[PDB]
Amino acid sequence: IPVIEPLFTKVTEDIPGAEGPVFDKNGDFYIVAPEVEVNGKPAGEILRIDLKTGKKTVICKPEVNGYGGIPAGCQCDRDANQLFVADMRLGLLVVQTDGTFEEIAKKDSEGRRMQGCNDCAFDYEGNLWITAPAGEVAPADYTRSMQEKFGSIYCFTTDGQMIQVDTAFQFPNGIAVRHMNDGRPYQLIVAETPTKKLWSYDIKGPAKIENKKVWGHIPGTHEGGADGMDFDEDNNLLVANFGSSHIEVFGPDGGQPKMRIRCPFEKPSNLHFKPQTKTIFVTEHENNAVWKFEWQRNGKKQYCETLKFGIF
Ligand SMILES: [Ca+2]
Ligand SMILES: [Ca+2]
Repeated sequence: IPVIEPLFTKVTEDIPGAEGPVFDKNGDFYIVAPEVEVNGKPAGEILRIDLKTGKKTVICKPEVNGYGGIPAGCQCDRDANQLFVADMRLGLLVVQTDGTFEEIAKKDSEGRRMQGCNDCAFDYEGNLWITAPAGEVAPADYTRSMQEKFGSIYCFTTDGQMIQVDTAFQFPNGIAVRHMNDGRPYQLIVAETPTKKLWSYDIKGPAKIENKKVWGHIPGTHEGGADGMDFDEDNNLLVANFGSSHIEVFGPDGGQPKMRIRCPFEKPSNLHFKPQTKTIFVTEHENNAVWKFEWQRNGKKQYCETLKFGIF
């Protein structure tokens, strides 16, 4: 498999478990530090990064009734400049730029307790597809599906329903939605980290997924596997292969990667394109840092980049 070696430039450092890279509607850059701890207890943070200086600013340190969060993945909303954050302890949160947040759900549409979330992806219809590799949210004792298959998938809809769309995953992780050229969502990709698999479903509608299939195979027998992911403008899927020193590039049809991107570190965690550019910001857990490198083309527009009132 051809491997390219682009130049990685340092963005910022010392962010415990640097994850969920995201750009808001103003182009501000955010990162989550899920692994920050205070006396052995979770105390995860959401930070704003000044891209010019590398200076970090913690805007939110989520806690619900004393239970600190483990914010791990982000998506920026379209109709309002707010971040939807997958939290390993708190579930789904919505964080404002002023640093205030709200817990979206303690239970799903079926009255079942909410599970801790890791990453999420907004489709062009505004529905949020979330991976929930953790067990029940706080106050429940923290558990994660790295060994046992109790990881679930959710779809937080436009009409506010938190629907569990699938279950029994061994650590569902990165997630992305594939759209038709006209903008219609039709395929969901779910990373199952330890099994070195990328799963796909046909999106038949809001919170409606069918035909579960092993879509792609992640290289290596190392500990880790597919973590964060994102599509480029040509619908190639870039996946951070945690523990492999690479980011895998899958073609529109999946299967085996058609190219690999060597990172000057072994643990790429997540990635995100800077709107309107070929720049990919990459988080990694070896040095707990953020880097950026130039990909071959622009990234696929995120939900926050689309227009509610666009004519075209
Ligand atoms: Ca992740
Ligand atoms: Ca991303």
